[PDB]
Amino acid sequence: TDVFKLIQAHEEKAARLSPVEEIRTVLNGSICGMLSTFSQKYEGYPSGSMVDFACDADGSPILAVSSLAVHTKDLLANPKCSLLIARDPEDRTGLRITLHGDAVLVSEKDQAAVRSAYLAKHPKAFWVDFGDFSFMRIEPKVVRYVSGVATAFLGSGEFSKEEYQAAKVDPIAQYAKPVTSHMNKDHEEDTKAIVHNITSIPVESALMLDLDSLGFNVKATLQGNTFKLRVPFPRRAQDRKDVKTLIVEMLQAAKS
Amino acid sequence: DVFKLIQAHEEKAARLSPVEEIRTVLNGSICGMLSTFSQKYEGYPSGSMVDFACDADGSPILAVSSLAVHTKDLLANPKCSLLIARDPEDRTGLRITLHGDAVLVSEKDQAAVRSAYLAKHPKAFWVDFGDFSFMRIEPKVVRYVSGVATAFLGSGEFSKEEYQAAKVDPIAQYAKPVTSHMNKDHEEDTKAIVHNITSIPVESALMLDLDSLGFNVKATLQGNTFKLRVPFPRRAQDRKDVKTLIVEMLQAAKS
Ligand code: HEM
Ligand code: HEM
Repeated sequence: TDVFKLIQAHEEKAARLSPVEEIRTVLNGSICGMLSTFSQKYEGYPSGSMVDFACDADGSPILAVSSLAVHTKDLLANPKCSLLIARDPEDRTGLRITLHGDAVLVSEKDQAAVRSAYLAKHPKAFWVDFGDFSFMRIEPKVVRYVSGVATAFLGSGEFSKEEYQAAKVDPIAQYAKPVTSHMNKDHEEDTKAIVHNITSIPVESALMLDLDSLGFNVKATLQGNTFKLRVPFPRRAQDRKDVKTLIVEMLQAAKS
Repeated sequence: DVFKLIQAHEEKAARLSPVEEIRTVLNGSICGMLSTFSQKYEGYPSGSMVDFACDADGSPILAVSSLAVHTKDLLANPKCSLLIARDPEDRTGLRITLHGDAVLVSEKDQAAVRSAYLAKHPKAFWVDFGDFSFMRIEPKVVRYVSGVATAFLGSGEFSKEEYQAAKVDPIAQYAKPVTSHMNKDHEEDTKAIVHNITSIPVESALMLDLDSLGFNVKATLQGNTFKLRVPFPRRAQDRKDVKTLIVEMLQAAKS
């Protein structure tokens, strides 16, 4: 009722990555998504499949495709495709990114950089060396996003190839998994106090979602309402240990 | 060798026919990935997440907002596909792709279609907003693939007529409550049944889904995870009969 307007005022103000930096960063941390192609076998229809991928240094998704797969034959007959990424694949209100582009076979000089980028995200994918597997790269044309579907907070927009490639991946997001886990399972009481302090909302619960150099996001519950809150750090975190120090300081501040 | 012992059991175990399995999984699914032709970016396909509900013929019903990108895609070109993953995070699971043509629902059909959708999305009050409409994807062809990166690889396709003629398994609707109550309160009962019927000593056995002929489990031995089909000694007739059959299979397991 009145808190849903208090949330809006906090969300509009809290420090966060710029839109293009957020999309570049979420894409770089994702490893799987839904590929849309033109169906080669069912002429006139599009087609979807689940694929693993890894962004190369430029942010271009790298795919390891079997010559036996339906989507591979699709891509060889028509390279124009799209890749749909969901930050939380079952969060109906999450960020959703669609990257449209053109699948191209990776050149021989690029095989080594591409193999390492892919294995960095899929360390047990020994099959990438099999003869029937090749690496393909989706060269972006446009990257579109939508977030907060079925909520008051809806954001959307698109970035050109040049805008997306020029953005830097946030160097702190890579530490997201260990920090959020250790905090959600052992210090969930600290998270709510910090959230309580900085948004003035008494939160029944608060689970850390993701993390970047400017702060972290949480899923919070009050009454029969669940919603997301941005928790900015008092200053930009410079490395992993710095993330830990900043949370301690923010906890200390709430005990005052 | 286990990976040959399990395979022999999987090849024999009673299970739904392929078309009945796909018809049943699709009818139990409520969300998926919609591929359309992009209206704004000519020549490219486009993807988005949608909620849906199958109507009685198995046709996915969508409630789409006129504000949404995929709606504008569908209004310019109704050809689309809907990708469903039975276990959305299992990379080796069954994956179903239904290709077809999205069509506006008639005024005579609004009420039946609205109820089929709300049966799967009971709190979706927004379907009554003015900018929302029901669309139905009329299937052309339904394709499936299962077991990517496993020994068990299955694939095939079904025409519209073949898919529509198949019946949804009437026992699968009870899968969620039955599997839950068994997984957290009687996982030891499940392990005895699986061991008895496959002779595999399993560290664990987790029920995944259920149908009138039996249920599937995720099982572990050593550092290996795999799926095993556990058929009933006979077809189950209703929910209580599912309970009745599981007791008997456990009783048999003591011996
Ligand atoms: C309680 C409030 C709201 C609810 C329950 C709600 C519900 C939904 C749902 C279910 C969809 C999915 C439509 C589809 O898949 O076709 C949607 C999409 C959308 N909504 Fe809302 N909505 C709410 C508030 C808002 C507000 C406040 C705005 C704008 C100020 C908005 C703008 C949009 C847009 C642009 C989309 C389309 C996104 C796309 O292209 O896929 N909504 N909403
Ligand atoms: C006789 C043995 C096998 C057969 C007949 C087979 C069959 C297939 C088929 C038909 C596909 C196409 C997927 C699609 O159409 O979307 C595929 C893809 C794939 N297979 Fe196999 N498979 C076998 C063994 C294996 C094994 C043992 C592994 C891993 C240990 C494996 C890993 C994969 C992967 C990762 C993909 C996905 C590649 C892509 O998405 O392009 N395969 N396989």
